[PDB]
Amino acid sequence: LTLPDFPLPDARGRFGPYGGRYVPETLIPALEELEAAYREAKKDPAFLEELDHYLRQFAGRPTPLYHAKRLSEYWGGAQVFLKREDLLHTGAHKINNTLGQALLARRMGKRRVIAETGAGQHGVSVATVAALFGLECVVYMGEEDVRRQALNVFRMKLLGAEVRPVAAGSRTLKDATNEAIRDWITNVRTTFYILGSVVGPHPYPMMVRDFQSVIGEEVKRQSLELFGRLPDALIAAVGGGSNAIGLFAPFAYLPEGRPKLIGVEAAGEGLSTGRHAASIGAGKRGVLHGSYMYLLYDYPGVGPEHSYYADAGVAEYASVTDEEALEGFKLLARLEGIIPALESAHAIAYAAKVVPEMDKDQVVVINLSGRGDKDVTEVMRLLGG
Amino acid sequence: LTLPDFPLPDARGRFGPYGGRYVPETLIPALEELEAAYREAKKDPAFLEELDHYLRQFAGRPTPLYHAKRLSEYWGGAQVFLKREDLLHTGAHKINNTLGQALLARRMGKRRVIAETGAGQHGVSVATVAALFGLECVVYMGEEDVRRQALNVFRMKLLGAEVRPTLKDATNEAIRDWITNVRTTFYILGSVVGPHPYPMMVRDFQSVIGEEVKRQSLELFGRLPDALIAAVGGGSNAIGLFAPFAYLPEGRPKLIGVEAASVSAGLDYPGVGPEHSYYADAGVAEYASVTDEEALEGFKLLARLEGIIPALESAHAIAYAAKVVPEMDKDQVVVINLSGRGDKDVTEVMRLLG
Ligand SMILES: [Cl-]
Repeated sequence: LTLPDFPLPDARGRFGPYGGRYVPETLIPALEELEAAYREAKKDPAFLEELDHYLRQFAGRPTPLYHAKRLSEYWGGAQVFLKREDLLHTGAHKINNTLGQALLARRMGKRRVIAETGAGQHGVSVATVAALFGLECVVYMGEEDVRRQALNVFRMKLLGAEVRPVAAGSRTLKDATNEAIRDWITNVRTTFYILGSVVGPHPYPMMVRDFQSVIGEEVKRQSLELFGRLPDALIAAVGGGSNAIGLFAPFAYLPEGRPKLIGVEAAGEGLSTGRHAASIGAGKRGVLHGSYMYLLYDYPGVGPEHSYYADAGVAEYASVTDEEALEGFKLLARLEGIIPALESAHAIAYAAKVVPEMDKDQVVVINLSGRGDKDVTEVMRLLGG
Repeated sequence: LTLPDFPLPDARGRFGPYGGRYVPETLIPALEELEAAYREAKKDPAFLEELDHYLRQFAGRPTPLYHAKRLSEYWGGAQVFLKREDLLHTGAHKINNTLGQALLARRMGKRRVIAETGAGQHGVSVATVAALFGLECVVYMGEEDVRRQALNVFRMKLLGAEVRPTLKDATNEAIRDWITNVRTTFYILGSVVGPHPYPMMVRDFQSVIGEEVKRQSLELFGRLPDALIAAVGGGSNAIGLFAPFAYLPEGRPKLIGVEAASVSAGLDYPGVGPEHSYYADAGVAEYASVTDEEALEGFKLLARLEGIIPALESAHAIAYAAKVVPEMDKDQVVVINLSGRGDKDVTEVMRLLG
């Protein structure tokens, strides 16, 4: 493992005009303590060696770059390869970042890690990692969410995490984030706040990317050892997560002929494209979670680095309808025997619109962020065939 | 990346006095052909190549031999390593076997593959490798199981397979179908208690686990483990880990199989199967059991200390290791097999625990 040193973000956490840390003076000291501790850690071979050991032994890295022969033939276009992040522990790509942040918590001396969770996957990713290192864990979760996520709540309790219900406001992720951040600020000396999103204040965006970058670097290597060259295009779902960021960053900052990068977002309800693309075309920008970025003032935003990618021209952003995503979901399962997370099914849907036109000798990599076993019931709610 | 050529069973499928099964006259010709095809397949490099390719790129092999540090410190005894079979695609170790069998069926020119399942784990495994190889898949499930397993039924359906309705009523309905359409159908069985050559075949495809542990132990310890522990029951988990060690001239690790706390349909059979029975007699493996309450405690112990939620089945072995690892020395090594992940039994364990 080698943590990158990309030309961006800059010292202030800026990717061009995007990024930064537009936060209250109460958060500042905590964030600068973190940034400093992270800058040090990424250089230390002791940290790198340890991180690498856990990614391999615990998370199960590196993940295979799987050739979907049936998919390739079905589309009749370029050869399609799947980066199997679904074969990770917890079942999500999230763990690369959670493992990295928890390890930095231990290295900083913190004995406690907190985070917030909506659906519950993050909460489980954090609870899981805290168990590995033996850290006290508290996950803030809106009450609404706590009732429609009994399973994941039980898992967190099994992992030994304390799930702290949030009744405030509308009892959702939004509220949980406030209770959490406040906790972290008060208990900064002993606690670390684990954020898995690429949309947030510096150095979170840079840190999440760096930890997720192990995805693209593996693709870069696996490709060179497989085709003697890099892919023609990389396709991944985008939406305030981190999945695409890890795949993209190792190629975004490369010279002229890097592979084409395609971020696929969910069609904005009442729109023809996603919020990001829509913001790019309209030129509307704003601040979100102390991060300047494209904002159409699913997620309200996709992040500063993705905003930079758009203007730098290293990545284009497309969208697909809810129906096209379900079509992608059913497709992969039927042809490859792999049930992908709904997020990834979106990437599959878009690849359907561009892979067929490409040459049969070209290579395309699609990122499978996680497994769909979590989304099976939601997809089956619309029970049919 | 070749297949194993173990001394047992013999040409007839017997492990000492074990193996003999009562197979109706109309099934004998299908089992003989299966033997012929299989014996011929393991001789072909191209066959071994595809198996390995898929085992690696699709299933995710090799699985890590993980050092459970917090749990080795807790028991205070020997070092504990967990063979992470829970990282495999689908979450179960049984996929080593289904991938191999669906591959055999394709080589044999079959275009259809059938199977039967209770809770649905086997149905999904089969359906998965059926979609992977473009084979037609039909899973026989009982009316009851089908209602209590809405998820798996849907999964199977998404994988493109057809689910047609107690599992007892589904097994002998499938054997019939197999016989009638044997010319075009292959029957995937994930059990080590059926008639020859299934126990040998399943053992061979599962062997990959044990062989991996053998080389992983050698590279990390320079020697083989002191004891290997695995739950013996639903599936072929313990056999895959055991076989590559059970026939070693010596320097053999102690093999400890762990067991759980009427009517025989189709090709099912009571017991642990021919090979585990032979191991016991020959004395190359010893067996034990734990109470439901003890395994339940293991489930929770591994979740809290290692961040790994095991299958209730693996929790039985965990529980058993709890009774022997602490006595041992901190310089000794113990490998525990984690057959699958417990993200399924977690709903059940959630009930009987308030
Ligand atoms: Cl992203």
